[PDB]
Amino acid sequence: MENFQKVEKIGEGTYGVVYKARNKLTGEVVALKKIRTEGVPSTAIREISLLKELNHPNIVKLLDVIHTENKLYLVFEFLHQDLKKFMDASALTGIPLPLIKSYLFQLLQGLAFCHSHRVLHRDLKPQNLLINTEGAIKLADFGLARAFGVPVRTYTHEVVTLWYRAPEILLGCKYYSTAVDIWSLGCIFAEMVTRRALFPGDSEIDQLFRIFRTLGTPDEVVWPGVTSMPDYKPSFPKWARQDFSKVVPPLDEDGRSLLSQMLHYDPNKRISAKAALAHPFFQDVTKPVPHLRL
Repeated sequence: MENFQKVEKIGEGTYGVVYKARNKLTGEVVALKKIRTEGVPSTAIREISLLKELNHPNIVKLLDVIHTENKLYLVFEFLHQDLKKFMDASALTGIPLPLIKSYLFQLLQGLAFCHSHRVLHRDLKPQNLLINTEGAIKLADFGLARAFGVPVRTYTHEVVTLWYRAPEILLGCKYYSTAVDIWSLGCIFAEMVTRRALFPGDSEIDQLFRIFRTLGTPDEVVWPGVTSMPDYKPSFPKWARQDFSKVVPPLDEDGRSLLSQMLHYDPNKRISAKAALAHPFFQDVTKPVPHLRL
């Protein structure tokens, strides 16, 4: 828009392009998402307007909502780096456990807050986890999937990330819960520890099978009702579960137990963000500052 001067493109997703920009008035630097026939549905406007009211230190604040020329622009507070880039930069030495623990603890506080308001992210990935020089980490794009809806692709010709998708979504459940975000965060937690994606599928079935090969093929014993799910197939191969000690070495037992509860198949057995915050793993949590090269 006229009140904003674009500085550089910092993102490309399903909702559209993201640019770092400067507010001609306030002089502030912000992240600007122009959002991707009709002209923006009323339901989307009210939903986003409500999300704008959510304030939490671990959630990227939605500063302004601009509906102009039948177009939609979202103005978010700006952070200089995302977790994806930070991990790539730390791929050689790895992120120190205390920092991993701090980030996980903060992310859970963010989810706990959002979940308490019945708001979910649904498409969590390292790319939408933003960090700053002070040691904070924030979740970006919470509530947008529901506000707008899940499209088929993007305009930059890209697709969402199946790597962090919960099994109930993959199996066709259409009324999934906040538990899907916990699953995604568990996948991200494992990635920070090992420096490699946990379940990097190349298709929906490969995603599901990679999960099955590691956690074992689910059945009625561990997940009641699983065989009645929309996309469940009796013909799925039956794989045995692996020990977490081989999945996320050298994470200690506290971390492994917490990870195990975040990766439970049954959404109703999967730990909530609120309960996770009380896990023994966080007994000695602190807030270290990262070595951030901007």
